[PDB]
Amino acid sequence: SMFLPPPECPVFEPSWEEFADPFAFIHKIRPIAEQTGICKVRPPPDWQPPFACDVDKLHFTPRIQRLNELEAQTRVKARDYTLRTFGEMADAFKSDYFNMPVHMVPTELVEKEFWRLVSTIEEDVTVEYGADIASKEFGSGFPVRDGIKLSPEEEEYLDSGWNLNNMPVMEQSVLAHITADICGMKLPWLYVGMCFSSFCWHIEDHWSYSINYLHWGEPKTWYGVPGYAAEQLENVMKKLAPELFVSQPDLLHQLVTIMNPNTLMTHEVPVYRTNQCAGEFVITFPRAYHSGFNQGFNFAEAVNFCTVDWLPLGRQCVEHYRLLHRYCVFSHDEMICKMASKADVLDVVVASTVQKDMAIMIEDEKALRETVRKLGVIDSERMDFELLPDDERQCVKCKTTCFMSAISCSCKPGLLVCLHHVKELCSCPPYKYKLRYRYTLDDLYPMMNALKLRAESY
Ligand SMILES: O=c1[nH]cnc2c(-n3cc(CCN4CCC(c5cccc(Cl)c5)CC4)cn3)nccc12
Ligand SMILES: O=c1[nH]cnc2c(-n3cc(CCN4CCC(c5cccc(Cl)c5)CC4)cn3)nccc12
Ligand SMILES: [Mn+2]
Ligand SMILES: [Mn+2]
Ligand SMILES: [Mn+2]
Ligand SMILES: [Zn+2]
Ligand SMILES: [Zn+2]
Repeated sequence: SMFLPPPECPVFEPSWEEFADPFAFIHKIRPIAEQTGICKVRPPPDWQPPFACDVDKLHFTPRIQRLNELEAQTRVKARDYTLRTFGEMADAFKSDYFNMPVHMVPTELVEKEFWRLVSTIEEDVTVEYGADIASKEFGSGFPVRDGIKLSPEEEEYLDSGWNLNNMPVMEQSVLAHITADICGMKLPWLYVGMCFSSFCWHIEDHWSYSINYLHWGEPKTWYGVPGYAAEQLENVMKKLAPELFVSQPDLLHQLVTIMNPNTLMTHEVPVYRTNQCAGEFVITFPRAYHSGFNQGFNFAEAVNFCTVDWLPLGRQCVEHYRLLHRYCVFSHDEMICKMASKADVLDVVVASTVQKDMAIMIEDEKALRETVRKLGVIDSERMDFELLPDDERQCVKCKTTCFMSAISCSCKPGLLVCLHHVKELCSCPPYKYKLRYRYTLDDLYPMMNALKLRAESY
């Protein structure tokens, strides 16, 4: 067995003034951190949120994990455990595996042992992970307002930007304005780990950022790849594991896997590592691949978020989903138009950035409408796309969530195609088709002008 650890990722130690605004600090570290994919943030010494819970009243059913490299795994995904009974099982496993007290096992050893065990055929080691536990039922690790009584120690951490319940609903997040209950992007998720439990190589939905906090326990080991090397990583994984790249029926059937970072390093892909300890944050940047495993019994909380910097990458992602025939979590254009309709109450920096993305959207929509008119589609009718459930407004060909416009025919009731796939609906001549649209070009230009007036306000 031979493992050459990847170089360390950047570690930041902000002052109270720097820490005060999470969004201003993330923008400042961005030129360094986006070159490594992941980064670590150590909060000021005196920032210590209170973690308190009853281990007997907290229940969950965990996922069973087979530890095999390049073996296909489902992204979404056995008995019931309390936080106490899971902890007893987790501690007994680690101490019996090494024949040592749980806290005396070196981190370098657990790391090299993890990579040996995933590559050995004759080893059939299985573990359990309390993964993707919803904060709605289980409750957040951070303080939340309840009508229970909270203590002054919990009061100071209720309104903090670093309390992961607040981060998505702040005015600097663009996901905050989305009316639809997406669930898996504005709400925090909880992770109860044990030795060797792991997360496979992946990127976030819509190429969003992520922020992870380790509340307590043994460290979490991470591997990260910068956003610029994403397609380079994917090509390496297509040659060595082609079975993972096949077309899937929906979002629930996403195929992911465990792969040694030294294999990526050999193929000239940049990889960085970190050991995240209790009380530390890890931030993942847009389109940054990441994977990892737990050193022992621990408790973590995580959430996705989108800044103004992300907006052009978000549009590029939806275009990439269309080429791959992959489902969207939400409509990017619907989010843009929702913010434009609330221009008078938006943050000035936000209004300025939304205005620039909207200008691109309008020019692309104008070109697409001219092309479908030249194909012989003459009839048209306005349609309120936001009222339809998502599974009722997807392109038959590319599976994109339609908002701005779509094509329908009376011969196929309920079916739709996006303006890129007009020839994929039916065998009828295009004069039988109808163009369904949310807004005319005349409705769109004053919406963008409202954003300009708000952005020019000083
Ligand atoms: O398309 C590209 N876009 C951007 N960069 C490209 C690139 N290079 C990137 C670098 C930076 C390497 N450097 C290594 C150390 C690291 C660091 C670690 C830990 C702490 C700190 Cl403070 C910093 C910070 C990134 C050098 N070249 N090579 C090829 C292609 C691209
Ligand atoms: O320590 C880690 N442990 C585990 N995972 C990590 C991870 N990521 C995990 C995800 C997936 C998040 N998932 C999205 C879908 C959502 C859902 C909604 C509605 C129905 C269902 Cl069934 C599921 C449930 C949460 C993305 N990253 N990134 C980093 C670290 C870790
Ligand atoms: Mn094995
Ligand atoms: Mn992730
Ligand atoms: Mn468009
Ligand atoms: Zn389409
Ligand atoms: Zn038809």
